[PDB]
Amino acid sequence: YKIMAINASSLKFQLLNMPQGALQVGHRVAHGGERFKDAALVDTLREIERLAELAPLHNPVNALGIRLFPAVPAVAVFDTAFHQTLAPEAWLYPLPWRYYAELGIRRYGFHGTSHHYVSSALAEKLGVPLSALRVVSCHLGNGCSVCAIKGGQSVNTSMGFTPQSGVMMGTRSGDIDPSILPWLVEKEGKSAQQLSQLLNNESGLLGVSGVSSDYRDVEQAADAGNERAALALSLFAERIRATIGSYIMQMGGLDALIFTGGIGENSARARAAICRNLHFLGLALDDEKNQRSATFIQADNALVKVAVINTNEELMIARDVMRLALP
Amino acid sequence: TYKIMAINAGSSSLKFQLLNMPQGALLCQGLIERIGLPEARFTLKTSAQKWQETLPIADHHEAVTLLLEALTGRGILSSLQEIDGVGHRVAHGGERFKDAALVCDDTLREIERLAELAPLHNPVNALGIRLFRQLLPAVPAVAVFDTAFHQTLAPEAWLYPLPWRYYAELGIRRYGFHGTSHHYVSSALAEKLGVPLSALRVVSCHLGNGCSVCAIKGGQSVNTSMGFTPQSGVMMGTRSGDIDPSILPWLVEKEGKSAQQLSQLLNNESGLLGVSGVSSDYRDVEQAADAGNERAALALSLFAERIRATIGSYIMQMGGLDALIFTGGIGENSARARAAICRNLHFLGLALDDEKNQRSATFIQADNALVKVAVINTNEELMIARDVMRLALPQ
Ligand SMILES: Nc1ncnc2c1ncn2[C@@H]1O[C@H](COP(=O)(O)OP(=O)(O)NP(=O)(O)O)[C@@H](O)[C@H]1O
Ligand SMILES: Nc1ncnc2c1ncn2[C@@H]1O[C@H](COP(=O)(O)OP(=O)(O)NP(=O)(O)O)[C@@H](O)[C@H]1O
Ligand code: NA
Ligand code: NA
Ligand code: NA
Ligand code: NA
Ligand code: NA
Ligand code: NA
Ligand code: NA
Ligand code: NA
Ligand code: NA
Ligand code: NA
Ligand code: NA
Ligand code: NA
Ligand code: NA
Ligand code: NA
Repeated sequence: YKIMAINASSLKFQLLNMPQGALQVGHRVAHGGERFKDAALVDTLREIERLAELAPLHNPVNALGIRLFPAVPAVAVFDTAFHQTLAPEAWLYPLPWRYYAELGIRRYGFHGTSHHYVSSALAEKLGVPLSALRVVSCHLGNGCSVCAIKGGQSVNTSMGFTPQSGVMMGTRSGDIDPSILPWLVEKEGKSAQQLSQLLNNESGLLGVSGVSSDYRDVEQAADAGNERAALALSLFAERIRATIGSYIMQMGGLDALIFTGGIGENSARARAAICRNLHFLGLALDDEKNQRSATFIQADNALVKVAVINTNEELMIARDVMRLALP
Repeated sequence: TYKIMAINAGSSSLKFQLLNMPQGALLCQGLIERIGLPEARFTLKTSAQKWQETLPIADHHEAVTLLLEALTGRGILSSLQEIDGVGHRVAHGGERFKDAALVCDDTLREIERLAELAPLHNPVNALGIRLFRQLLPAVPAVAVFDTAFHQTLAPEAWLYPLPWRYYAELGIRRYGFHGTSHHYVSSALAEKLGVPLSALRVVSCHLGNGCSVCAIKGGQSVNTSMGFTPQSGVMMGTRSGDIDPSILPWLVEKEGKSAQQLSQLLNNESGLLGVSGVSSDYRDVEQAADAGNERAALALSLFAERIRATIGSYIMQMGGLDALIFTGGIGENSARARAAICRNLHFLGLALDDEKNQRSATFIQADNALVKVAVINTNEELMIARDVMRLALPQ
């Protein structure tokens, strides 16, 4: 009836009146590898901390948070689990096979909790089974990812081996020509970590704009005439548009596009730039609705629903300790 | 009727074609290979005959000399004056060259300046231009750049989301390659269709050992899959294409790969060869798969998905699609790959005609389809000769 959501130099918490969702136990785990295709009742501790081998600075913090927290069932909820329905063609990188079979390098995806939440939130609003829709959902925040949901399963998503890749984000470059990296090492003697910092901490909106990691900040610099900030927002939109384009291709069409996250739920600019000239899909926004961020913002003529859904990952975590620990 | 020669000088290669212009008739073609190395071979073919001689070819200066004396000694040319212009393929023109250039003194220094970015090719490409200008002083020469075609891309398409300094100080951006090929089949499509290219939204798929896809809208490249170097974009023969950049620091921090080994992992050990473990030739991977090799079959399916994904990006960029072009050794011949690539595109009115695709006909789309799907043999030497005759013989 009353469950709590833990997210471990930090310890976010939130207790909810379940199942009404009323309100600042289940445990957010950053990487479940391939072992956890779903949220797991908690031995589970020891294969959580083992996969720390691929989520070093997040996995053991979360699994020690599970230990600190008796007689209360705990469910571990893995940001990666939603994406374990991807086929090999979606998660195998064209590297030498041994890099996957002996080192576990493959696309994994993250934000799986939020994508799962908002996609079925969307289905409930339309009154149809999620499996009846072809959905692209964009979680757009400090981190950003796109996700393609078809027949109720995630079939692709933009973050790869680590949460650094995919679309452009606040400080993460997203995907870039990989051959840039051996060039940077041989021209600026960048160490493995400096490269890693370059990609994770000074790229994206921050590196392009020179102003800020924050969309709202960059958007003010660009309206006051800053050219690098204006370009930044443009490239931001384009990265996400190209990714959406891949996923529509993969699914053979599109029934609904979902925006969420700090930018997705609030930025009328981001959403209008991202949806520009898509009449060939039957997608168009309505200015008035887009502007007040109504739940559905598509034009009445439009064939593709466009939804602005606020993601609530603690409430989604709640609904899983209720399902696997007190059924 | 002019006699134009197209030249492509590799690090140890010297490919060449002699064309009768402006018809396009091929008089002779050939390759000098293993230059400097032992095993140096010279092959020369015309319509009728073929000549091949293993013999010591020291430097490129000696490859060019055997080429010129063979043209007269095989009765191909009556004299070397008969040659009206030489066009040279050049790997990387950076931002300086938006088009093919008549070879100046300035053109050649500007080309060696860009060696910074195409180190294994640009220096030797310029070597070819110099040797020919010495050995054929009277003949005009034109540089044709693999990037030039993509110089019509906008910032939001060639800027990588790195710190600005990385572009404004080290020139790191998407350049794109295969310009000459995409240019050529773009424009061939518009001829064979009787429409002007300004009127079409085209996606062009050069699928060979290297593979790239290119979005042409209103007559211009507006995006292309290869970025900073020809390693990136879709999956290829032994090139990985685009992967997660964070894999690279991981592998350096974990396996200790130098900058050079990362380049070889990405360029020579990945792709079709990396995934199938079989080979880098699409045909040999395909034989392996139909024999039951699951990795080979996986490799052919990943290859198709990576190309579908890029097409998807560019179709969205242009607001639709009017024609899809398949070229290169795989695009031109593999009805299977074209089929796997075009499946379930009813959302764009795109559908293939099986009988036409099996024959590799010129248009393979289905009868009720809204999108034209063309199978066009790329012909970069022809594209080069046309640029030589545009800029070196304006009459
Ligand atoms: N009203 C707004 N208008 C525009 N952008 C906004 C607005 N509010 C927040 N943002 C942006 O969205 C970000 C907040 O995203 P948020 O979803 O809270 O991130 P997060 O979930 O805490 N971290 P992550 O899970 O990695 O995305 C801010 O840093 C701003 O860039
Ligand atoms: N009949 C065929 N069916 C399928 N694949 C084929 C066929 N013939 C050739 N290929 C493939 O075509 C590939 C390369 O063709 P080609 O385009 O000539 O290479 P290339 O021009 O030397 N390098 P590049 O132009 O950069 O792609 C080979 O690696 C084969 O896998
Ligand atoms: Na679905
Ligand atoms: Na992403
Ligand atoms: Na990106
Ligand atoms: Na499809
Ligand atoms: Na050359
Ligand atoms: Na450009
Ligand atoms: Na270019
Ligand atoms: Na390219
Ligand atoms: Na070009
Ligand atoms: Na162009
Ligand atoms: Na490519
Ligand atoms: Na790739
Ligand atoms: Na568009
Ligand atoms: Na379809």
